Amino acid sequence: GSHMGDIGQLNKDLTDLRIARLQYMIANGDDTAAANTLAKLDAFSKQQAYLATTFKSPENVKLLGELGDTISAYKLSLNKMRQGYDATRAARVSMDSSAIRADQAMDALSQEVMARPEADSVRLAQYQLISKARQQLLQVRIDVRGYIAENSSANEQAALRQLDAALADTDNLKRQLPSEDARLQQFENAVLAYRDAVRQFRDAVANITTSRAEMTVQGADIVKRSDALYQIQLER
Amino acid sequence: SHMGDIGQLNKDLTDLRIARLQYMIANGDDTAAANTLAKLDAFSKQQAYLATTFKSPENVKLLGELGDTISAYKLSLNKMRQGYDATRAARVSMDSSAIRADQAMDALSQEVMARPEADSVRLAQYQLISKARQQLLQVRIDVRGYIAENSSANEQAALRQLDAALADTDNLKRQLPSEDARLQQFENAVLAYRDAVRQFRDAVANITTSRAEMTVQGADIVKRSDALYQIQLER
Ligand code: NA
Repeated sequence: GSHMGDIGQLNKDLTDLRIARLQYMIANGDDTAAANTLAKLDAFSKQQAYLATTFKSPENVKLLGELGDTISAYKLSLNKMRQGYDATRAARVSMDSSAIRADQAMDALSQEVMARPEADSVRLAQYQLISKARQQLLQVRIDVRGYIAENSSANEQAALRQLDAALADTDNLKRQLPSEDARLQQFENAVLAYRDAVRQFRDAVANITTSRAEMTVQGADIVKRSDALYQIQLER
Repeated sequence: SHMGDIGQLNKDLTDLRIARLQYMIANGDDTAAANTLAKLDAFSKQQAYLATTFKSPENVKLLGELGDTISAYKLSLNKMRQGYDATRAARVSMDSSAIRADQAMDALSQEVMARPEADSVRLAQYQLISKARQQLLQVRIDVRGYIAENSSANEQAALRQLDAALADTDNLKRQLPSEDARLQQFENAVLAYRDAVRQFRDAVANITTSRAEMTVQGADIVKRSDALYQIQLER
């Protein structure tokens, strides 16, 4: 009954892989957890390969072949999820740096105005406008971070609309303060890059969700075939 | 046939472990909580069923041990659920306190313009009001960073930055002695916000604790279930 035992080891390896992959997502797809998942996958793959050499009956060797095919597909889906998580990380890094660049551009502009020898009433009006723009972008960051924490289409779309509204108002501000165009453009270009990064984060979340949906199917398929190997052995 | 019955038990167990992790991935939302509760009593039911049909004393005791761990698991899962509820409550509280603070700061900056004074003084005042506004906005960004990624580093950075905001809000009253009432209103709201960040932090701790407990319970349940399975196999 040793072969029945071998299948026990395989089915345990499967559960362990499924648990590991969910842990990986819980850990926000971090590199440490990715290592652990890759390990559980290799343990499961190694055991499939091992039994492919030791089982002898044609229907068993074939079922093991089928299991091996799904394991190959699973490795590809898992790779896509990993690329997905890397892309969300890269996007977040890009958002942080683009935001800082934007704020610094407004920071430099505000102190360039506080330095100017023009009328106080003029400086006051200008400072009010600039601060309103800085704070609008900060609220956009709050919305985007809300979306990063909770990836709903509702949070996505709200963030995207509010970001476009800030870009629109930045266009307008350029017309209102033409003397400061050079600076406003620094700002706007950074906000445009920030928007590119938010879109990249959104697209990466989609790829993660797609891969997950794929491994859900593969897991169900692997469970099915491994169950069938088990039943054959039990029948002996 | 009893071997098959344990088969069902072991499958229900896996389905429960899978469901509970899905629950956490779903940010502990009520829909996935419902699904987890459902997998839990499917497994509980199978334990209870088998407790009536298995006859060997050693099997019956194994099923009783399983049942005890199920009872503990339900309590831990309940603690996790309460934690997610608390994180959600704290977030609601953070949002409302932030809005209240911002409105107080709006009313402060707009009964500043209604007062007759020099423009240079008006420019100096708006500079520090805006400085305080943006400071709190940045704190919210830090706190949302923490909500997305619950690290000790993110936690502590947010807490420090929040304490610096409260410190500067005391200083702002020194610089705008005329507006002490309104700044106190602002300060109250930021203190309440801090209370809420701390409440969120404590609830995360409780989720983590219950998670660690269910990890242990799961390994205990797997062990006992495997033992039932081996008895049938050697039979
Ligand atoms: Na009050």
